[PDB]
Amino acid sequence: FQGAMGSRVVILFTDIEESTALNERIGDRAWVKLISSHDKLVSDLVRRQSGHVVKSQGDGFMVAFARPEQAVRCGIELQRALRRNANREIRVRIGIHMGRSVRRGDDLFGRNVAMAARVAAQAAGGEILVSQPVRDALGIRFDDGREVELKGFSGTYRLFAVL
Amino acid sequence: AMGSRVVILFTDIEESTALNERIGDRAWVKLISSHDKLVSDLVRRQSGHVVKSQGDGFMVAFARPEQAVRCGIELQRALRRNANRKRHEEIRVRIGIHMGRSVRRGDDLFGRNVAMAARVAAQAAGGEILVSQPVRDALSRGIRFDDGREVELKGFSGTYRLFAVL
Ligand SMILES: C[C@H]1O[C@@H](n2cnc3c(N)ncnc32)C[C@@H]1OP(=O)(O)OP(=O)(O)OP(=O)(O)O
Ligand SMILES: C[C@H]1O[C@@H](n2cnc3c(N)ncnc32)C[C@@H]1OP(=O)(O)OP(=O)(O)OP(=O)(O)O
Ligand SMILES: [Cl-]
Ligand SMILES: [Cl-]
Ligand SMILES: [Mn+2]
Ligand SMILES: [Mn+2]
Repeated sequence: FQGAMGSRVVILFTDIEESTALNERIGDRAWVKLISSHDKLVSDLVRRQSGHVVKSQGDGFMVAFARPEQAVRCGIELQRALRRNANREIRVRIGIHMGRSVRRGDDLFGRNVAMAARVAAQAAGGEILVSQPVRDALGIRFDDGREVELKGFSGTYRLFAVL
Repeated sequence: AMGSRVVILFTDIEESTALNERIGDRAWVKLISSHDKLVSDLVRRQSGHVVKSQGDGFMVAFARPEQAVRCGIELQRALRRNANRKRHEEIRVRIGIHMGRSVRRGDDLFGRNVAMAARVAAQAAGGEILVSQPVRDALSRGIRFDDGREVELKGFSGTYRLFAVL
């Protein structure tokens, strides 16, 4: 479609809950070790689901996938790993959305990138939220969804938690 | 706090999502590409280094607080002058500046002072440059500041006095 800027991509954001407080409690040396380990785990899981880490945001990542099932499986695997590690507790919120986005270098721009970020911002620590398009596109179980408004967007959006 | 002393500046466009929605992706990408070019130019003029882009804003490192503050002043000026001439859609940008030790890892920066700089920027109004007390105090010797405001910052136990550039 000529009027369409940008190509379809699934965008996933992760974000550690209360990372600043954690950093203050454990100190910078321990924080650097922690985020280094976390980066490696996330990187490895993304690679397993054929995604690409676009960038780090300090205590989380922006990630691109071709298919929604890849992004959701990556999220499920990360949450499972964070739970496993805590029984030796970093909590992460994950949001997933899909739509056209504009590529510039390795980065992605446009309203669907913003949407993915707000879906993630809506998620509780330990939760994976996905937008309706992702839910509709998808051995994965979802809740019945919840209506929310997102910062910068008009109207309401139904977001679905992975169960 | 660990690592080498550095000044950290964050920029962030106010309500960029609403703007993107209003003008559409074609216009947004043109705007953000032009904004990136402007910021990159001003950063280079003050010997700074852009660490990363965060969509509608940048994380920038400087050796000296005067460089970071001069950069913020030049940016706010350019943005106001550009908006006044309809050079691009009006954008208002928040700017926060903090200094202290942070850990280098690759080309990124980590630690509580990075988080502090991000929170200082988050407190700034669109069109404002807010700096932490160490930055204000470091410039005590043609840059003027207000009398500061005391604020709580998420994730920090303290109360912190933040100063706007006048
Ligand atoms: C205070 C903000 O600092 C961000 N931050 C830390 N290091 C970096 C970095 N190297 N690059 C970019 N950003 C960085 C992450 C942190 O933002 P939040 O995730 O909003 O803070 P926090 O995790 O404390 O609170 P919540 O996520 O629970 O809201
Ligand atoms: C909704 C979130 O999407 C962020 N965003 C958009 N594109 C990118 C990108 N390529 N890389 C990283 N982040 C991106 C910016 C936006 O976050 P905010 O700046 O908090 O949104 P907004 O400008 O609407 O809110 P305020 O700055 O007014 O709080
Ligand atoms: Cl939101
Ligand atoms: Cl003017
Ligand atoms: Mn966080
Ligand atoms: Mn913004």
